[PDB]
Parts: sequence; C-alpha cells; structure tokens
Amino acid sequence: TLTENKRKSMEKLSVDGVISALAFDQRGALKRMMAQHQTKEPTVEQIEELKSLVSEELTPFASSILLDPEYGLPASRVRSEEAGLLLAYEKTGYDATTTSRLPDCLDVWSAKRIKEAGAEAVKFLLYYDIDGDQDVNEQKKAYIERIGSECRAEDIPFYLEILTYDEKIADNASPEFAKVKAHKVNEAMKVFSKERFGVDVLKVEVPVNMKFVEGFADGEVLFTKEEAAQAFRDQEASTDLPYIYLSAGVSAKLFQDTLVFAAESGAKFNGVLCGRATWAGSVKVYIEEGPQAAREWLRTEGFKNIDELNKVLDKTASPWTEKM
Amino acid sequence: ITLTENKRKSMEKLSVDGVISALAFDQRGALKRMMAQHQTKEPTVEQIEELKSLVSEELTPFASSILLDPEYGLPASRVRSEEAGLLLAYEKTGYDATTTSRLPDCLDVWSAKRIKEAGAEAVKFLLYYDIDGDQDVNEQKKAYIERIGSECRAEDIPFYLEILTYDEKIADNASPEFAKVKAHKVNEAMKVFSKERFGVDVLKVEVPVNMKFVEGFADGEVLFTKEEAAQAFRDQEASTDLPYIYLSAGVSAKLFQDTLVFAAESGAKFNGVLCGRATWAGSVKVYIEEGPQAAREWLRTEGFKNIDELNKVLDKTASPWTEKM
Ligand SMILES: O=P(O)(O)OC[C@@H](O)[C@@H](O)[C@H](O)[C@H](O)COP(=O)(O)O
Ligand SMILES: [Ca+2]
Ligand SMILES: [Ca+2]
Ligand SMILES: [Cl-]
Repeated sequence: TLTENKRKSMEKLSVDGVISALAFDQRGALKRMMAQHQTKEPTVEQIEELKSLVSEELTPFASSILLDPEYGLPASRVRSEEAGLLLAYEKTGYDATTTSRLPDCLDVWSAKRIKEAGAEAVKFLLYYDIDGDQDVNEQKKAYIERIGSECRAEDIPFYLEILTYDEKIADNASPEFAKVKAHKVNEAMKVFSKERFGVDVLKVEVPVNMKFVEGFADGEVLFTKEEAAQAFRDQEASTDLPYIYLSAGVSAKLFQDTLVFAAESGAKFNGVLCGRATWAGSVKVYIEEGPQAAREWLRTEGFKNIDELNKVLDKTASPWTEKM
Repeated sequence: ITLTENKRKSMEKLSVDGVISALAFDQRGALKRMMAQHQTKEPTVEQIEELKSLVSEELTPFASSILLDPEYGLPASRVRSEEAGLLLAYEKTGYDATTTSRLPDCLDVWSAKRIKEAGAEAVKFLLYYDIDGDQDVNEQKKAYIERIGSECRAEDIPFYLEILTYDEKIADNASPEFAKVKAHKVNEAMKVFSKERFGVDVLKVEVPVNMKFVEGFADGEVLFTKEEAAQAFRDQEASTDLPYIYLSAGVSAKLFQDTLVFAAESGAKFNGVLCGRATWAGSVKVYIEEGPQAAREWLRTEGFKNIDELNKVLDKTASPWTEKM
C-alpha cells in the first residue's frame, strides 16, 4: 500500500517497476578512494565536481541517482530530466573506537528539508548486527522508527540501507564473516520489514560473499552453488518489501554475474543502487588527469559499465509493481 | 489553525472545556535532588516512581491531564484518573553547562510512535532557545523540531513544544539583565516555532516578563511599570495564533496565580497552564520523612487545596483553545 504521492515518487525513481539507480552519496568512502592517489586532502570543489561529472554523464542511463546533501546538490541539478533523485540523510561512517556504530542524521537536515531539496526519496544507512548488544539495537530501532514516521508525514519514500557487521569480527571480507553473512543480512531484513519502521524499499547486501562460492571463488571455497542459492531464497523469504542490491564495490563483472545468480536462484529483487562497481575507475583518472579526462572516462569506460549492468538488470530484476 | 479528528480527540482528553489544567511531573534529576535533602540514602528508583504514583493517583482527579517522563513515570501514568489525559516528555533533561549551545536530544529508546503506544495523548518536547544565539546552532535546533513535528503528524498525536529561553552571554536568567530582554527572547521564539513547518499544536511558554521586577509585584528593584508589563503580554498574544499555555517554574504559587490574573487583564488569551512543584512540592518532604501514607493524606488535603485554588483562578483567567480553531 503506497499513498498517491509515494507511488508517484517511486515511479520517478524507476522504469517499469525496476530501480536502475546510480549511487554517488559516498563521502567517507569516496575520500578513502581519493587518498589512494594523492597525498593532499581532497577539496570541497573537487568532491562537488566529480559528483557533478558523474551525474551529468551517466544519469541519462539510470532511472535515478542517489546523492548526498553535503557535496551533491550541484550534481543533483545537472541530472538527466528523465532521472529521479534520492538524497542521503545519515552522517557518513562510524566511530571505530567502539562497536556500536550508532546512526546519526545530518545536523541541519530533516525529511521535510530533503523533500524541499527536490528529492523523490529519503535514503538512510544503518549499520546493524542482529546478534549484537540488545540495548544498542533498541536505540537503532527507535531511531529508524522516527525516520519512518517523518517520511510518512512528508509523504516521501523511505529507502533504508542496511550494512551488516559483527561486533567481534574486524573484517567483513574474511571467511569468518562470510560464514555468518546470510544470517546477518536476512534476519536484519526481517526486522526492518516490520510495519512500525515505515520502510518503502530496502537497500541491502547480497546474502553471500560470492568470492567463496563454488564457481566464483579464486581461492578457498566455503559454499556450494546450491548453498549460495539457498541464501538467496532465504533472503526472498525474509521480506515482502521491494528490495534492491548494493554493489559494495566489487568488480562490475562480479556484480553482474551475482545478479544473474540471484535471479536464477529465485530472488525477486527489484533493482540496484550501484555506484562504485560502475564509476570506481573515474576517481583515479580524475585525480591524476583531471576533469576532462574523467569526463572521457565516463563517456567510455563509465558508459560501458553502466550499459552492461542495465542489460543484466533487464534480464534479472523483477518489478516492484508486483510486490503490491 | 486545524486539527485532524484524532488530534482533536486527544486535545479534548487533555483539557476541560477548552482549558488545559495540566499537572507537571516529568522531573527527573531535579526531583531526585529534592529527595536527597530530606534523607541520608541515595534516592531509589522505587522511591522516585512511588511518589509520582501517589501524586498522580491523588491529584489527577482535579487536573485535566498529567505530564510524566517515560523514564520513571510509566507506573504513575497507569494509576492516573480515567478522566485525565497523559503527556509524555520526549527530551533528555538538562544541558551541557560547559557550552552555550544547549542542543536538544530525544531519549535514546523513545520515538513519537513509542510515546503513543505508551498511552500518551501528547508528545511533549523541551527546547532551549536563544533567538539571538549562534545561527548554526539555531539552524540545527530548527531542523530537530521539524523532525519531531513530522513524527507527531504521522503518528497523529498532538505536539506540545516547550520553549525555555536563555541568553548565551547571560549566566543568570533571574538577573535584572535577563529581565530586560526576556520579552524579546520569549516572543520572538514563539514567532519562529509558530511557523507551519514545525508542526506544533500547543506552545508551552514562559510568561514574557519577570514579574518580580514589575511595579506592584516587585519586592526589590523595579524595572517595569504595570503598563510596560501588560504590553509584553499583548505582544506575546500577537506572536502566535497557536494555543499556548504558561509554565510556572520560577515563582511561587501565589505569584503565579497573580500573574495569570494580570495576563488576562492585559488581554492575553492563554489556554491553560502546566503547573508542577507548587502543587505537590510539599508532599516531597513528607513522603521521604513520614512515609507514603502520610503523603497520601497531605495530597488529599493540602494538595487538593493547591490545585483547587489554581483551578478557581483558571476559571476566571484562561481562554478556551477552541476559540483559536
Ligand atoms: O561510507 P560512505 O562514505 O557514507 O558511502 C559508502 C557507503 O555509504 C555505501 O554503503 C554506499 O552508500 C552504498 O553501498 C552504495 O554504493 P555502492 O556500494 O553501490 O558502491
Ligand atoms: Ca507487515
Ligand atoms: Ca518475499
Ligand atoms: Cl529534571
């Protein structure tokens, strides 16, 4: 059940019920990427410009774009007229001296202001360990309730992004984390699918680390294909809400092969909010060679990434208009 | 200007014939400290919760509603008169005295949804505001109130915004220095948060004057004539079209009551009060020292007399909030 306005906004973010969205709200993550190629700290102008370049060159090929309000408003104004807009509402990153990873809204923003800035959706990122401290998770659930209520009042779709972790596992790329990932992802989805959180779309990880799956793995194999497939069916069984996948910065090819595997396995996912798998290469070029070189990278390599993704989405994603 | 069906029903449960006679008892750290004064042991959760229940049970039959804190006040809320509405506070108490920003912060495991689920007919939130303060601080404060106002719209529960004014550069808001600017701080803060975007249903505000410096009411130095004081009330009435009620903290019951009369004479159309310590402060010493049954007897006699006298004054001074609809 969508209100008239939430439905209109979902339509502006989608094509034929599929979300082929471009993600560039990266801030903390962007900065870590930029640091690989220069000693100097990134300036505001540089961040704004790279976002604007990606927006201008690639949104003609996306149903919508996700940007951050801190650096991304100029970029939002040069997006394709056919592409919708999501704006991020959370502060970037988390405190690495504690395990709680508590969420925090941008200080001078509200769901109302995000709508006033021309967004068709509010996006919020929550770090969640289903097995973690219960009082921490109580605080997290309470915080999402507030945001869900705001979005109900402002009549703007609520896109909740969940990134999972384990309080006691330092590296979520490790085999140790791979072994519990499906549990973390699928049980978190089940919680945040509860009516009281007011989510319209879940933006989630695939429930497997594909690098440890038979046929995809280049080293140790932790899972057969059938086991991986069952993780995807468990994910589909964990919600009746629309959901879309994030890339997590894997290779464009691995992400594409994952979508194919997801669909074959029985996951009726409704699109992607994909960023780095598409544009990651532009960061090095932008820093070393500058804006025009980056533009040319975007028109060629960038386009090729997003075009190949779109072809894969076309044959793998399911429309959210059927979740209704 | 307008109320949904459920917000209107809730407002009616909070009032009597359009007048809010609300009993305030969301005190936390403040209440605990009073308690200490009368006894040796650190006050217990048991004690803090019990006094609230006694006050709630014995005095809410004579109030239109009661304001409680979710942290200690839920048991007290459940023994309130069935004819009394409930407001629950949503803010963390106090402020960082090392800084001047006094930023607002909601209780960590509460939401407007949870407040409604706990049986409340209103969400109360206390904001400290200096209209003349740091513009980025105030931008952050405005964003925060927008969020809560949106929550309350979605959960369809009245939003009561309490504003307490201060100056970043004046330590004592009881000083003559603050008195000279208080009308400015109060009235301009009301103008800000009366804007539609903040979603406020009722403002809970200070009287726009320190009556202790007004001619006729002052024991010492006199800063204002009666006419100057009255103009401040008329300016306050003109600062909002929303319902608003007065908070009493800072003055004696007798002076508060005299203030209500002066307010009405001056042309203020206030819609009630949120009155606390005046009404039950006396039981606190009796509860700690003579036990619970003694407090119940104090509340039934002195306690009733206090709230009854207040109600008699409200009857001749307050205006119904339905005349603002
Ligand atoms: O840490 P930051 O600086 O806030 O940004 C990265 C982080 O939010 C990620 O979760 C992305 O927002 C999301 O995954 C979409 O990007 P991709 O994963 O598709 O590349
Ligand atoms: Ca449901
Ligand atoms: Ca399902
Ligand atoms: Cl207190």
